[PDB]
Formats: sequence, C-alpha cells, structure tokens
Amino acid sequence: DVSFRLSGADPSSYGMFIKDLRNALPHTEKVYNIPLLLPSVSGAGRYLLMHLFNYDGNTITVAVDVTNVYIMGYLALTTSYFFNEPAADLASQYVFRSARRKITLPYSGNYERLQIAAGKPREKIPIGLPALDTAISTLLHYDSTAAAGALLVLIQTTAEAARFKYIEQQIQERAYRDEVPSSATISLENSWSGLSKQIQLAQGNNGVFRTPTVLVDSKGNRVQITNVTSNVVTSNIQLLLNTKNI
Ligand SMILES: Nc1ccn([C@@H]2O[C@H](CO)[C@@H](O)[C@H]2O)c(=O)n1
Ligand SMILES: *[C@@H]1O[C@H](CO)[C@@H](O)[C@H](O)[C@H]1NC(C)=O
Repeated sequence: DVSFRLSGADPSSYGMFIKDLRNALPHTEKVYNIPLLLPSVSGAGRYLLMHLFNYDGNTITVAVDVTNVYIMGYLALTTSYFFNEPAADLASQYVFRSARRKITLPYSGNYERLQIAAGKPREKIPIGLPALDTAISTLLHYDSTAAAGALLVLIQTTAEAARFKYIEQQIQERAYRDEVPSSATISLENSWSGLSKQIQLAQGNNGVFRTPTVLVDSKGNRVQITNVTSNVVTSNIQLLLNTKNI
C-alpha cells in the first residue's frame, strides 16, 4: 500500500508520495530507462491500495490497477464505490470485499464520461493539493455529480502525476493554491497511451517513433515528438503502458 496525508503536506511530502506510488507499480524491464508496466497481473495483486487522508484526518482507500494506473474504485468508511465498467467490476471481486455495501457509480472512469457527469471539462476544474483535500472530503459521502469532479481531481493529482514528472511538478506548484491544469498537462494526459506505444515501437526502429506524437509545450505552443531524444522521453514520462494493453 501507499499513503498520503494532506495535513502538513508540502511539495516535499507530495513528491515522496508520488515516488512511493511509482515504486509500488511492478515491472520486469525498462524501455529507454523507463519502467514498462506489465501486460497482466493475476488476482488481488493487480490492485494497489492508496490511503488518502484529508486535512481533518478522514480517509478513503483508492484501488489502482497496476498495469495501467487506472483508478477502479474506492472505499469510504463502510461503503465501496466502483466505476461502471468491466475492469472495475472485476476489481470489485478482489478489493473492499468487507464493505457493508457496494455502489456502482453512474459513469465509467474515462475522462470524457467524467466530464459529462461533472458538467465541465477538466480545463475548467482547478487542481492542486487543496483541491485534492476537497476531493477526498467529497468522496466520503455519496454524491455522484460532485464525485465526478472529485474523481477528475483525484486521477490527475495521483495517476497522472505518477506518469509524468511535469504533472507532479505542476501539482507541487499548486501545494497551497489551486489552478486549472496547463494546456501541456492536458496534452500529456491525453497522449500517455500514444507516447507509451511509440517509445516501445522505437525499440526496433533506432529510437525513432513509427508515428509522431503532437504535444502542447510549457509555453502553450504545439510541438511534435519524433524520437526518444526528446525531453518528454528522457525526462518527463515515468511509466509506460504496455503495448499489449493498447
Ligand atoms: N477506470 C478508469 C478509466 C480511466 N481513467 C483515466 O481516464 C483516462 C481515459 O480518459 C485514462 O488515461 C486514465 O488516466 C481512470 O483513472 N480510471
Ligand atoms: C529527434 O527529436 C529531437 C527533439 O525533438 C529533434 O531535435 C530531432 O530532429 C529528432 N531526430 C530525428 C532524427 O528525427
């Protein structure tokens, strides 16, 4: 398991949590020095438990699929909550079984569906450590519309930060003041599968992408990523989605 406490949190403690999260994901090899997530894990070992504590010390446990860093569901007191999707239903066979009741959320976990449920795109939803405190608090008691927004915050401040050093740093800058994600942040989130694929394909193609990946940079300008020498590959991305799962 991994844990993060918002009470007393600062950029350093958040950084330690994201390091722990990354290190909790298993891999047998690295591709261009980046951990390659496994094609498959069997049984309960497929799921990592994240214990998150709001400023008041109340807690939820979030279940994360270790092959893709997808959030499956979470436990709040004696109630479990899972996304309305087959992968999450499968997860419910293994985690939070001791919960008194299980609620299936009225949406799947993908960004497009969560934004519809929340009533806004995540371009307009502030993120940061304060927002994460709010998200945890919202998830403690069921409210599906509120939870969609909370989950958009949760996914970005945990999973996406684990995937990209740039996103981790963006949240560290928002340790005491929320701000909507940069255009680059959104770009990286949307390109993780594509980037993971091209980096794996680059092995066997002299480090060259079979298909270029278009990203927005820290400046708001649209760059094109063609090979493993790019900063996105050498410094930014921290985990690769296995091509088996793409
Ligand atoms: N069950 C799920 C499904 C998806 N996701 C996140 O949303 C993105 C897909 O739009 C994915 O890239 C992933 O980050 C999630 O957190 N949990
Ligand atoms: C590889 O990517 C770098 C950085 O984006 C770029 O400068 C260079 O032109 C690319 N090299 C090749 C051979 O495409």
